[PDB]
Amino acid sequence: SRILAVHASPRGERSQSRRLAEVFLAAYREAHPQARVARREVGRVPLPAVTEAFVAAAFHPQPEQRSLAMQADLALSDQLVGELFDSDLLVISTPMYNFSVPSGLKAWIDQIVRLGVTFDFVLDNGVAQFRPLLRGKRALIVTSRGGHGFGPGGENQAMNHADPWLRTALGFIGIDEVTVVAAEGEESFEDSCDEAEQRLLALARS
Amino acid sequence: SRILAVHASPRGERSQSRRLAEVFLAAYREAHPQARVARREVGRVPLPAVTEAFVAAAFHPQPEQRSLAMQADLALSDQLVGELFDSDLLVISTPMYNFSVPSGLKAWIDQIVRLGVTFDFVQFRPLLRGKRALIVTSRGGHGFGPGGENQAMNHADPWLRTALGFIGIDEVTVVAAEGDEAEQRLLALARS
Ligand SMILES: Cc1cc2nc3c(=O)[nH]c(=O)nc-3n(C[C@H](O)[C@H](O)[C@H](O)COP(=O)(O)O)c2cc1C
Ligand SMILES: Cc1cc2nc3c(=O)[nH]c(=O)nc-3n(C[C@H](O)[C@H](O)[C@H](O)COP(=O)(O)O)c2cc1C
Ligand SMILES: CN(C)c1ccc(/N=N/c2ccccc2C(=O)O)cc1
Ligand SMILES: CN(C)c1ccc(/N=N/c2ccccc2C(=O)O)cc1
Repeated sequence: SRILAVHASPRGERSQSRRLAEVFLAAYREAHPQARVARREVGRVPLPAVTEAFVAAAFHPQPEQRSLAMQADLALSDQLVGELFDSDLLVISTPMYNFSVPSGLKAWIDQIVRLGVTFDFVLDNGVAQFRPLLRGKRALIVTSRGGHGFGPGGENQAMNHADPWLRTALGFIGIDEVTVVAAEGEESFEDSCDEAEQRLLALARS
Repeated sequence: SRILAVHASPRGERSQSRRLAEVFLAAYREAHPQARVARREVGRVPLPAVTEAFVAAAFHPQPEQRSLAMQADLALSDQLVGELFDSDLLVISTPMYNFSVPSGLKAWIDQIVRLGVTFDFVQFRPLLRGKRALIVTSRGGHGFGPGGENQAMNHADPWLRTALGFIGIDEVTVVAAEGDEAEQRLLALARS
């Protein structure tokens, strides 16, 4: 299984979501030395937001008629989508920032949801029926939160617009086998982190 | 009232959410001739994402000791927060991008939720009071609103409610254009 690891925390050595994901990646590497791991940084590195030029190009009615300028507008996106297509397992590490994800990860999503590439649609009696184009891929979301109760059955579950939103977006392009490993209370914390780590080691084994 | 208008669409003239929000602002200006409007562009212009440097400064345990470099990391944030403090009514226009908001608006939120400034902790508590918000959003599809078929997929304006609520803005109205009803709804709102 070829892996694409997308890291979304701006923090490096101190990122818990990054560290936990790397725990999973190393463990996996251990069991599968031939396996390819690609890393895509969207936290410590800026990722362009969708511009009007991007929209005009990505939804151009006749795509092969895009100008060289237009293609250039889509070049990063093409690269980012290519990484996804080349992967069987997508691993996203992300903090919860203000009840969602860091803006860099939102930008990454916005680049890789592409008409005619990762999703499609068809016009049925006026309204669009959409169709995902990604097949045979899985996703693991490793997330870290400062507070508690954002998981299932949690007191604050309805406030969680981070990993549940990621599920929705990923599912839209065809990735609906998604596992979320969460550590809470990074400010019981060493416990939550230790549990996430054991969970990730088990997931890596299999 | 003093109004802060935050525009999140990357599109200019073609932006339906921008257009609708400006219909409201012009109408509101007519019912209140000495109103002041401040516009903050977060769609057509890049907003820096939160960096590790931002985190270290913003959550500094002794903020009065911040170095000049740290204050520089928070300079834009202070400006954005100031615009919010100086406003009575916040108007946010935004598209739904992949079941959330454009990344620029996420970045705006990440700049203006600030420890000791728009929220504090002892239990977190909001520090913004006396403000209202109007969210003008447009979507390509249908059924993302209340009682809607796809309401559970909507992490755009419902998420905005959560984040705004955290800092104290809990009087929020959403006007959505899916698929001239929105326009008329907004004209009526501007009259009150
Ligand atoms: C800008 C910012 C926003 C945050 N928002 C939340 C939040 O909404 N809910 C929460 O539980 N923790 C929040 N936190 C705390 C982080 O979720 C927590 O520190 C997390 O572990 C950061 O991920 P990282 O360790 O990979 O950098 C926030 C932290 C920052 C810097
Ligand atoms: C990158 C991108 C993502 C979009 N995602 C969604 C979506 O998830 N759901 C939806 O109903 N429409 C979606 N749309 C359609 C837009 O929501 C629609 O065109 C909207 O009116 C854009 O706002 P604006 O006119 O102010 O630019 C998307 C459009 C773009 C360009
Ligand atoms: C358990 N409840 C109700 C919570 C707990 C934590 C929370 N946000 N945390 C944060 C929010 C913004 C910035 C930094 C943090 C941070 O470092 O924690 C929101 C709601
Ligand atoms: C009927 N349901 C649930 C829907 C309707 C529309 C929809 N996404 N639209 C989009 C999604 C991503 C990118 C661009 C569009 C766009 O231009 O519309 C998703 C789900």
